[PDB]
Amino acid sequence: ALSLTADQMVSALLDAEPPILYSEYDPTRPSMMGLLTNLADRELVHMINWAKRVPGFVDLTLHDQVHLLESAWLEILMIGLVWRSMEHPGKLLFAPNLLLDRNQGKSVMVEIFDMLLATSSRFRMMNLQGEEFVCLKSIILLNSGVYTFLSSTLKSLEEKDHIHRVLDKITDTLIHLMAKAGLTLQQQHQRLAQLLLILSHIRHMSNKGMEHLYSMKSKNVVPSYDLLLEMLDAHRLH
Amino acid sequence: ALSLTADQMVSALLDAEPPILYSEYDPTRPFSMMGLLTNLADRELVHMINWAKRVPGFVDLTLHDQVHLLESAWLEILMIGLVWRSMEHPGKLLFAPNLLLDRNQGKSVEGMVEIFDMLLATSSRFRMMNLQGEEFVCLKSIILLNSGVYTFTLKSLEEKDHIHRVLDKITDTLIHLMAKAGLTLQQQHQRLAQLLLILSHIRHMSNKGMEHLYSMKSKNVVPSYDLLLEMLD
Ligand SMILES: C[C@@H]1CCCN1CCOc1ccc([C@@H]2c3ccc(O)cc3CC[C@@H]2c2ccccc2)cc1
Ligand SMILES: C[C@@H]1CCCN1CCOc1ccc([C@@H]2c3ccc(O)cc3CC[C@@H]2c2ccccc2)cc1
Repeated sequence: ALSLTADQMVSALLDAEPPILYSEYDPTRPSMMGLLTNLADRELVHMINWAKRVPGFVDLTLHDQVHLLESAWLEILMIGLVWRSMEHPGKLLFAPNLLLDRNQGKSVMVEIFDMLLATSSRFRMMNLQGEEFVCLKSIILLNSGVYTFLSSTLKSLEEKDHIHRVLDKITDTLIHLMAKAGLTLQQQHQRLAQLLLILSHIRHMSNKGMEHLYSMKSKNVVPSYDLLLEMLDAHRLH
Repeated sequence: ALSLTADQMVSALLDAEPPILYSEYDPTRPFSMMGLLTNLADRELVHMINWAKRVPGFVDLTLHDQVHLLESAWLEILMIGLVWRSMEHPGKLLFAPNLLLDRNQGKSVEGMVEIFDMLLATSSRFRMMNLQGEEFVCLKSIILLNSGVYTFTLKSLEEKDHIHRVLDKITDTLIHLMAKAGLTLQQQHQRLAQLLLILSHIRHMSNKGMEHLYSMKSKNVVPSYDLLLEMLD
């Protein structure tokens, strides 16, 4: 678990990658938020499966797993989107059959389209690599909720220590990747820093986004603890 | 500014540090929490502008871009300051030397104890990491340069490039500090990452806080571009 080598970490993360889903609409017919919501809902099921395959995540309590996903899920959809969109300047590839520019975001939203587009830009600028992307996405999963375990039972302390050890392992892994690519030591820590500072912006976008979903006043429109629990709380019967 | 050594960067940042202000209230009268905190934050902001102008590379930017960066960062910068001076007061927030509050005192306005709890947890994280003063001023400068840089023409391309060069320099500086402290190369990279990942939480806290002040519907409870412009210009 914490015994994995760097290439073992990378391979594990790459293997765990969720699928790219399609928007569900009649391509033979002439709804924006509805399309985006349906897509996100289906992605979330796959995100749970992905999380359970991030090395060290299942070692956590069921409760702490839920807490981490409750905190990170929109950031994770967003970094997924920004990655998919990297090779489509000016557009967001929500799905292979749903490629939108900023003008199409005006039907509701263009404020958060603009933020997403700029992140995609920034990724393009840095020439972000696939192996770097999956590290970052796992870092979001582990880090986003780790400061909000309002708890300090012995168990909670052990949980927080474990999470920071897994995070250290991914740091080592990112550095390894950049060493593997020929970067100098200075280039390595500079790029590590550049990559991690983008995570703050992704946090920001998730907050502006959560702000919309909460403004809708829809009873299901933000995944409840209980929904996330139902989805993570698997049996071993299959 | 891009020609500073790591030690010169650290000296510059340490010298740039704003003063610790006091809360303004009559200490002889019986103990408005929001009013006290707002008055304190208002006065800190003026000193923040002076500090920002002293961060190496900041005044090299256009005045427009200076304003944009402060507009994005100002609440994060107040928050990291608070968390830092609270570090050695477990369970409390040292808003000012004469205003040390625990979470119970945060319950006076609705929606405030949640923000208190987050601030306290960050302070705890700082305590656990044994955060050093030199690291703190690096981090605060990083917030200033980074928070607005993804939400901005050839001039703008040049501005963004400059900002990222200054950020790289502060990264170099943090690593140099950890080197001086004798950490291994592995430990250096791990601690760099741990420090930077806390900045995501501080952003989160700023967003929750901005949400409070916007909810107040007070005419100028969020500092305007033009007020920031006036103080910077
Ligand atoms: C999907 C969630 C899970 C349970 C309830 N359901 C609420 C729907 O929340 C969303 C999440 C993301 C989006 C949009 C989106 C969809 C898929 C994806 O891969 C990325 C994103 C990025 C955010 C985007 C969005 C979010 C808020 C407001 C406008 C657009 C829209 C609605
Ligand atoms: C600060 C700005 C300047 C122009 C308008 N004015 C609005 C008042 O804004 C604030 C900012 C921070 C606070 C609280 C604060 C005070 C001093 C400081 O050094 C640290 C902080 C941390 C945030 C805190 C707060 C913020 C929002 C809601 C509750 C508590 C309160 C009001």
